[PDB]
Amino acid sequence: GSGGGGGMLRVFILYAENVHTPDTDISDAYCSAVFAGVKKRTKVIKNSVNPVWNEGFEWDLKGIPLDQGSELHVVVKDHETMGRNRFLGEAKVPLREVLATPSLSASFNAPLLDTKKQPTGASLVLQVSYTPLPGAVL
Repeated sequence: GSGGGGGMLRVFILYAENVHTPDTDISDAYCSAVFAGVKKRTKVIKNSVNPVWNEGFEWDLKGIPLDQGSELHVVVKDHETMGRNRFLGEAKVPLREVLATPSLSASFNAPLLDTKKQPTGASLVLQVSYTPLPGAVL
């Protein structure tokens, strides 16, 4: 919905896979995440002492209220604001869970399986946390 807001969205991918197919060239699966249409990433201009290509993605819920029907999309496709359509198992995080818990923070496991590459030990762990700026009970 829409109305009041004021929040800081925090997402930590902790380093995913299936980002690039070639070793020299690249692939269209760049480490980037998108909440409601805003796909952003980190510049990581400093030395790569970090194995994480994602670093983490933050959004502001200043004018956009963190909803029950809002979804987090990571790498899968260019971007997706509204799901609704039953996905097979793509990395589409249900933000409702963060609001459901008084912790306002949750972890999820969403690895990039080609199709039938279901997790058998390796899984991507993305965390979602909704930090209210004014401390509103949305």
